[PDB]
Amino acid sequence: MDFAIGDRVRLAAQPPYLKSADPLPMLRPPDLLAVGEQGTITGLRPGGYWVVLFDRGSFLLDTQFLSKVESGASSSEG
Repeated sequence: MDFAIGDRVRLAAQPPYLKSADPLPMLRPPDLLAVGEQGTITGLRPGGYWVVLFDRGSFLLDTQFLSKVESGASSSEG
């Protein structure tokens, strides 16, 4: 390993509604990630949510797709 997570977050088709309800204040800012794809995920294990830490910083998200590999193959390269 290296990042210690076993689950890396990345892009995978624009998110439907990202936010699950009303967690973080980031619902739809004038400048979202759109570049912070590659990131680390450390959710569920501790509680039952999902956290993606990328260049941009770190925001809440769901197992959907955007910023959360999971699918094991959700990308189109550069």
